[PDB]
Amino acid sequence: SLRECELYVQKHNIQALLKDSIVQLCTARPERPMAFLREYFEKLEKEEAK
Amino acid sequence: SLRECELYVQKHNIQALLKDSIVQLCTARPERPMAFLREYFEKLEKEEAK
Repeated sequence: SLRECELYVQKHNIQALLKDSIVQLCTARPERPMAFLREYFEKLEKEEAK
Repeated sequence: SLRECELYVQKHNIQALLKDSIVQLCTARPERPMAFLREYFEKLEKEEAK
């Protein structure tokens, strides 16, 4: 029952967020992961305009 | 080369963050996923003190 529900959050929903996520945690040096996610997309959101 | 680097961000690093993440996106109704992550852990962080 919980598997079919996860069919939406595959590589099309949280992927755009997890993509850069691991790219930063790959170094395994999260001085603060609890707050990292907060400032992670907070600043990444205002990435200027192409 | 990128696989060994992902050995750290398995179910022990971003899991605590993805755990409640899917629990909310499971409904597939993210009015704003880009900002959701920001307020997702921002408020979840101050979850009172056990």
